[PDB]
Amino acid sequence: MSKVCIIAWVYGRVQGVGFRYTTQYEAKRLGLTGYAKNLDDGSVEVVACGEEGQVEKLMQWLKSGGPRSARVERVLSEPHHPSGELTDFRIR
Repeated sequence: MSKVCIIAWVYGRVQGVGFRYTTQYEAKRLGLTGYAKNLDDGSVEVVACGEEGQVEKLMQWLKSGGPRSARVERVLSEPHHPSGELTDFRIR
């Protein structure tokens, strides 16, 4: 037991601006997995495995709101324990 995946739901105007741009590059530095999907209510769901600390390095940008065009209204986080080990990071 080491791997600690987490699910982060981002509210406000996050979908459409292509928020999931640098997510790939950054993810490559950490070597984590997961995916960045979008809800049907205007929100964006981001998931990531590995050590919380390592994951948090790229999440700095999520909680920074890189694209000023976005309107990060709110964001909620929960524990994620998916079955098996994920291959690679991807998108919707």
